[PDB]
Amino acid sequence: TDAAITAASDFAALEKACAGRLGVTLLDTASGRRIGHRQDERFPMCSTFKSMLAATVLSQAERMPALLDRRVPVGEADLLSHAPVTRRHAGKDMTVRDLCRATIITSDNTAANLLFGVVGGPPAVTAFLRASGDTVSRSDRLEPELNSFAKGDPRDTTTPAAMAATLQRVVLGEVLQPASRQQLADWLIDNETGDACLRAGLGKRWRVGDKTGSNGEDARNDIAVLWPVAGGAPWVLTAYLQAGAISYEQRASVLAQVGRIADRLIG
Repeated sequence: TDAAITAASDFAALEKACAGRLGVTLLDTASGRRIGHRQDERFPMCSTFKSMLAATVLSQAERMPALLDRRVPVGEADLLSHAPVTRRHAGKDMTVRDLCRATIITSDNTAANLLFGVVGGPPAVTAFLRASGDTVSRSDRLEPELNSFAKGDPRDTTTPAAMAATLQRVVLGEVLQPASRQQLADWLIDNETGDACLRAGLGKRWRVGDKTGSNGEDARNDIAVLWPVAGGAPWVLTAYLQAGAISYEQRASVLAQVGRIADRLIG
């Protein structure tokens, strides 16, 4: 299986190599052209939604000058599996801004739920998405239930194409004010969880910002913005995978191969 993944020269070969269901959009932000693979099919966002939870906070803060500096309590009882930053702060509090950073760069689950409380929950994140021009991605539940996926149940799903368009509008476009979008881009550029995923297949010519996602069933995702270090137009790359027949580690290998194929498609 490892060899098949490595030998896959296109997205369909890669999906076949893992017997999975792969969704990809590679978007050229200069022309708007994109090269997809099941890009209009729904997949669970899992933690990839955290990029947009943080964007919702940033957007709200543009009209609320004290919001990012507000402190929210972290209690030992709210600690979830995978709460690496907030766990050190149990019994005290953290700023909203620091909860945003934690949830993006470590995928901290407790941080995400606290930010949902601050912003107005799944409806608020959905409203931000709709207002930005995304009528497809939708936030419905909190951690950990939002990671659940069933075909025909659109809760907490996106499509590779909708998410790619949204990353462009929000991380590179005018949905947020420049300082807000730059802060969000910086968090994505500082991500710590994606080193075995898209980043592992992308060459040094790219400065990469990304956000991973996964669930305990078969999903593993990674969405990224690629800025050319030498200057020029950025690209957006979304990758969603369901692949229950391979291991969690092999799922990352699939995402890395998505990166390798994409890097070849760009040049």
